[PDB]
Amino acid sequence: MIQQTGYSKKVMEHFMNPRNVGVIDDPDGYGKVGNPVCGDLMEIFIKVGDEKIEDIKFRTFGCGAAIATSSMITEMARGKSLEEAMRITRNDVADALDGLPPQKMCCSNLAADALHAAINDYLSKKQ
Amino acid sequence: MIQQTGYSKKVMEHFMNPRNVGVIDDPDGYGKVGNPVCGDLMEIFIKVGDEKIEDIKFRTFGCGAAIATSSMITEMARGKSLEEAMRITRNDVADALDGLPPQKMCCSNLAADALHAAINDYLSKKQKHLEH
Ligand code: FES
Ligand code: FES
Ligand SMILES: [Fe+2]
Ligand SMILES: [Fe+2]
Ligand SMILES: [Fe+2]
Repeated sequence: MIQQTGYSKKVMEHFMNPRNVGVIDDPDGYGKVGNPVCGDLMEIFIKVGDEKIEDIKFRTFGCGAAIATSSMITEMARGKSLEEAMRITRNDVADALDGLPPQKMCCSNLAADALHAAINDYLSKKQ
Repeated sequence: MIQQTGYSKKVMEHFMNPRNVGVIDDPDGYGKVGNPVCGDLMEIFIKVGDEKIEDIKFRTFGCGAAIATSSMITEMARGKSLEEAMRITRNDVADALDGLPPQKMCCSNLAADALHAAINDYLSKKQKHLEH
């Protein structure tokens, strides 16, 4: 078949063994975003120590692509400064996600969006 | 809230600890169906012994609802006769699925559809004397 899309080994790994699944009780930052197509929700929790992401968790009922991308992005964001974290997007893992069905772009965007939201929440709390 | 939707505890359980995830190499029956809206694929693999489902696996990259329903339905189908298996639908776990966002109906249909497809595959192999 021409124009094959599907699931790569990295993505599969992230699906099967996602990093940073769960919740943080009374978090410094909480972000929740929704996928406009399927309606799945993505939630990200941050603990901020120094001015860095000390801990990060995510939970979602969405699809394999959303979960793997969340695994990736939260791994990336662990230990980064808030400023660095705010600049993380799905592009930072474009290599891993290449070959995914293209409709999973929205799924992939959930993670970074939720991170951003969390950070914003934290900032506003800091007022 | 009006028109409340959400997720049950059973569905949560199935999402977190799904039964029968994976593949069967050289299966007696193979079924693959697709969700027309998101594009996710659902695959079911059966081993048939004594005109029963001896072993069953599923593989999907779809959403929590799809995965939990698959977990349920493959659990149900283990050990059933082909005839019984063909009659299993999402309705057999209607209680677990009640109140899901309505877009998850197609997600929930994937499992039983793929089961059906698998069984049909097996049957047609049998008819063609190509079964093992
Ligand atoms: S299908 Fe809903 S997040 Fe991907
Ligand atoms: S969103 Fe794709 S199977 Fe449910
Ligand atoms: Fe989108
Ligand atoms: Fe549908
Ligand atoms: Fe369907």
